[PDB]
Amino acid sequence: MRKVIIKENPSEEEIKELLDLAEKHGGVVTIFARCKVHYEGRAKSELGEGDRIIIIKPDGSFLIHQNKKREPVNWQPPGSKVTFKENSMISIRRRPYERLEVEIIEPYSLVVFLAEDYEESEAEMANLIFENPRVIEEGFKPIYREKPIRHGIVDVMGVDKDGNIVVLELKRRKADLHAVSQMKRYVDSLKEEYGENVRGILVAPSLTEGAKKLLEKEGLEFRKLEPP
Amino acid sequence: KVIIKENPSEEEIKELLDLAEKHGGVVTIFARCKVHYEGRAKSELGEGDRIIIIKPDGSFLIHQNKKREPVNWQPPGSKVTFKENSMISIRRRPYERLEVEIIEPYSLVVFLAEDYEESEAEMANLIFENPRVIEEGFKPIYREKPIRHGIVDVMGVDKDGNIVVLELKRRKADLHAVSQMKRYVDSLKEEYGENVRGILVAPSLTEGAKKLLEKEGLEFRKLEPP
Repeated sequence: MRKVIIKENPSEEEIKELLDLAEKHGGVVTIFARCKVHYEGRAKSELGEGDRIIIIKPDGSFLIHQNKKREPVNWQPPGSKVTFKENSMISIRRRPYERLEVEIIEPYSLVVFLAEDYEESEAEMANLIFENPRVIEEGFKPIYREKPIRHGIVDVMGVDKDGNIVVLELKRRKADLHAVSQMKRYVDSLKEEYGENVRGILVAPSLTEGAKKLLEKEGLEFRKLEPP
Repeated sequence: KVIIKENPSEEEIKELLDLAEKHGGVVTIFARCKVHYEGRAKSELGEGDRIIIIKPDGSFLIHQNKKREPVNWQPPGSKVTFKENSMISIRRRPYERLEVEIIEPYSLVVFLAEDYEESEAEMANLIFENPRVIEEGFKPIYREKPIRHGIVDVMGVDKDGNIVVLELKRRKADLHAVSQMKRYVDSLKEEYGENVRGILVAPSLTEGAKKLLEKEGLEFRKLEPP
């Protein structure tokens, strides 16, 4: 048991074990199953047998996806209670009454995913650069912030001494390989637009060895700056 | 219908995505990752455990472990790409880029799922028009009637003033239909006493259905949708 537990086919014995396992440890259940769906809320509907993906989150979020759109086909908010008996039901009797049932026909697989909660400025660095472009370079003119480009968005964009377009990518932590690749994409996009004379300067307090490497390798520059 | 790799390398993921594109399956990745978005504005989410769903029509969804809505999503018709990150770009006239930079892929699942291809209201119409198809002196009163623990197709009152629950199915009535009706009947029995009848209205029913009905004190009535 690490972060993913799978049963490449479960029986009813298994599912109940796995749901409880998930409730116990606060994991996410994802079932792939041929099934049908029955809903009772404001009105009463069903969907016939078909292949669906069903996601049950620790806080009671319940989602039913079939294989086509962005939206789930049916869903239920945090705070809905989960129950099993050959069907998974999520009922919110939280003052409307609502019942969403997945009658499992054929459970292809169930996956428990013991996922950690996700716990939640560069605008101020930009302020510094506009205030005193000299932190970047002598005679650098910053022009745009969050500038839409053909293939992306550039933190600060300006023009240097020689009239070359200068792209700035601002990070506030150690700049990684990803940062450099991100900036590269912006530079290349603009190179396809204004010619070979576009500079990419990565502005951060420091950077990885890999970052420094790919920069040199790529003809791009670094500039040291602390979020004040 | 399900292919799993309980840990994939980059070699694997590319095989699996292509496998999925080829056969038109759904990819579901469980991964520690981070997310970078560029659309109207530019955002990121730090490292965390997320579920990523990639549908054959380009639907792209990123869920973390807490709300109903995905944390980031992309509509049908967005194009998918892999290089240590999965990207979905819609340059479909706004430009939008959603990137999952995979830190640690816990598992990837391909699910080769069939398209889903899509009345009892008319049966109800028949019943209100001529209650006699149910019974002599049956009065149908409500349609899609909200009840304490559910919704009743048709609800009425019989000759003797008993509450009558109708469950209408248009196909062979199964065990599930009977159980469904039972729930409604029981709910109402806890409300109005023991004198509530449950009549399953369908063109026919399983042996199991006929059984559980008899076993349960519930009735059947034969009726064909138009």
